[PDB]
Amino acid sequence: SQTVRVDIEKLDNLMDLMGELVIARSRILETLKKYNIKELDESLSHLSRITLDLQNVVMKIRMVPISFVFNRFPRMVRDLAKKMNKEVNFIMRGEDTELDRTFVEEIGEPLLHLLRNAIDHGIEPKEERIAKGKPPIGTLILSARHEGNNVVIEVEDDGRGIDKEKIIRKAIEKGLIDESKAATLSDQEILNFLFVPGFSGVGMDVVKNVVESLNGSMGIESEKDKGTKVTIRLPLTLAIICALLVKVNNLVYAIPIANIDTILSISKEDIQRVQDRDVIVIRGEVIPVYRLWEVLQIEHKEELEEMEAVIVRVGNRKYGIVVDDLLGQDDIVIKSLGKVFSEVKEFSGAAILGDGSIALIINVSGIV
Amino acid sequence: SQTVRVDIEKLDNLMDLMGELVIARSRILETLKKYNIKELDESLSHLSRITLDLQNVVMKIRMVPISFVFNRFPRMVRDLAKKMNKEVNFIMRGEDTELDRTFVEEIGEPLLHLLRNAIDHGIEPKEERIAKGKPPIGTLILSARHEGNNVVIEVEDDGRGIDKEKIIRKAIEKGLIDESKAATLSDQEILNFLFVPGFSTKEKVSEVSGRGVGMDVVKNVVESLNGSMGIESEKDKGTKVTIRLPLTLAIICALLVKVNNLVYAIPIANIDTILSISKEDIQRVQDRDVIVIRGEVIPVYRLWEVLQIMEAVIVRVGNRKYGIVVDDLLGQDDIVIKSLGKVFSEVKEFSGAAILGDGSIALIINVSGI
Ligand SMILES: [Hg+2]
Ligand SMILES: [Hg+2]
Repeated sequence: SQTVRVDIEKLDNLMDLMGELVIARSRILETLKKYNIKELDESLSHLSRITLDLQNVVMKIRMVPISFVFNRFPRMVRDLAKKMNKEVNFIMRGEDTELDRTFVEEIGEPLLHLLRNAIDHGIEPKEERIAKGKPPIGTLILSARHEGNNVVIEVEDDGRGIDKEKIIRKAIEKGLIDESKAATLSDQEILNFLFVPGFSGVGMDVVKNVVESLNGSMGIESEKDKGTKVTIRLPLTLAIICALLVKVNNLVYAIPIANIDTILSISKEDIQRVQDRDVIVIRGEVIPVYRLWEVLQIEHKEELEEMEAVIVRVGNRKYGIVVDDLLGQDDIVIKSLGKVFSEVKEFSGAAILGDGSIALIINVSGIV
Repeated sequence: SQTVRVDIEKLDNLMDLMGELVIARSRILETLKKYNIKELDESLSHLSRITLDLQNVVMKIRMVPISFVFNRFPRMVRDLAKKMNKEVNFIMRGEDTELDRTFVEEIGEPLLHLLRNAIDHGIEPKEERIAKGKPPIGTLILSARHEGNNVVIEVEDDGRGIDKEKIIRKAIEKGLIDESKAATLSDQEILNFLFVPGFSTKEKVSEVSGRGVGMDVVKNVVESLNGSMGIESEKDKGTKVTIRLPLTLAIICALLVKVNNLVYAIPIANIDTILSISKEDIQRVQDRDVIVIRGEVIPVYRLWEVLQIMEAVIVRVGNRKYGIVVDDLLGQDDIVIKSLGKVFSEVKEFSGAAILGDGSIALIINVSGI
């Protein structure tokens, strides 16, 4: 039995292609469910059979059980526990959950930081433990599982929580928070502060950096004196999302339909500048407009008296993206270029359109 | 980001699956065209683009530069030039041309034969060259390139080439032709007498050491890879032998037949008719077994007898029209031919094998080899 040296790029093409295939299949299947010709069904079923089996084989080439990374943790946790004179009940779940070989080497250290973090500022000393009337032995859980097109990983504990007020008063000092906008902030955007470089040595920002370079996402959930639950979501296979194709200076960009609110057709008189940015008011609501070409360091090419503004949506605050044209909707395959786009504020990645072409994905959050 | 070592067992599934996808695409398109469907043209065009792109990257992976086999030739040619007391100007081109890994191991020996052949009986001794007014030093070119889903390897001469009249003369003595009559067939047609086993030397395939390999054997190897061989020569000008090798999958329609519970495939291209028959219809004349169809006495062979342990698959090879007896037919099927090399090379009965939808191996029968 032999093996062959295969370039990592080739395995990436296979991945993209498979994702493309998933979409092609699905579409041809949907555009002809009405016809009820037995000969046709049997051909469709064959296509799907081969398509599904093809995806399987690519997965086998790329997948690996998360055991690889998980296995070394109990001992490390056992030892981190000794140094900090505190006993902990460590529990791992779904160690057999499979993920991309690429992830094993990289997710290892970020996961350790979360476990260590839990053992320091999570689980409290036996003194506090008893004062709050919580069990003497603390609980630390590392979970792994599949959900949709994501390899989900969570680290849970019954520590001291986070105390959101600690973050508010601490954030009011340096930059961002004023004070009256803090009392109007969502509960997740305070736990999100935890990622800003100036807070809380390694931090917590560096962990999210890694998970993002892998095209994954990180989340925090905590309750004062109850515990903390940090979630990491990793792509299982490539991500397929519906997007709005937009044209600017003849180039095509994609805006995730998920973030889109409604599309306007604003004019020049319709714009009014207030200090640093331009804005439009819609039903008494102030929405800051941004010309995509100004954001991408590009040039003007005939200012159309009637412009089109894709009004986007961030958690609680919304904006507007003025573009040249609106090509239409499209199901697209997001490429594994995490390392590449994680450094760019303007884009969140590159996608593969049905066309067969590549379009950058406008990163709405990075344009505020 | 370097590389990753993948099991060939998985990479082989990709080869088989990609075959099925192509076939699965044509199947669906055909059935669509039958019942007349039109709205599915864009999504279908995408599928085909993807299908095509998948095939390429899947092939590309197994590929490697021909420079793997080419690089060892200069020294070998320099050495073969020494033994024959003759200097040669050897030139290689397109060493960077890629082809399937399978071919590297197999194409090596066949190409050495052509090089040696050229250096030996092709380029004349220096005295002769100055007498014919050709540059004293002989030239030999070994080149490769891509010419539309094929790797074209060429070995070219400056030598004496070969005289068509000298071969016709021998083709006369032993069977092949008339004193002149049939000889009026195109120059290319008359060069293939070099691909006949009995030509040039003696026959044992094991007997290479002490006599030679034989031009016919080179053709067989390149064909077992599903390639094609061609020759071109001009008296006292030179010789150019071309070898073509497929860059993609070869899909042919074949008749699946069963013998002793094993499945064999007979290329539909040959079969002219299929009819059910019984033991009593097989009349044994000389040593041969035959059947009578509308009064035509037709030669017949029991497949389990040709190999080693009823339906009559009448085929047509050139002039020959004979039948192949089997236990039962398992209908038609589009199959993908797989590369092996020195495997089915010596076996005349087979021209290779194909993989079936269910994952079972199906030996493809060589009609002309019976
Ligand atoms: Hg869509
Ligand atoms: Hg067929």
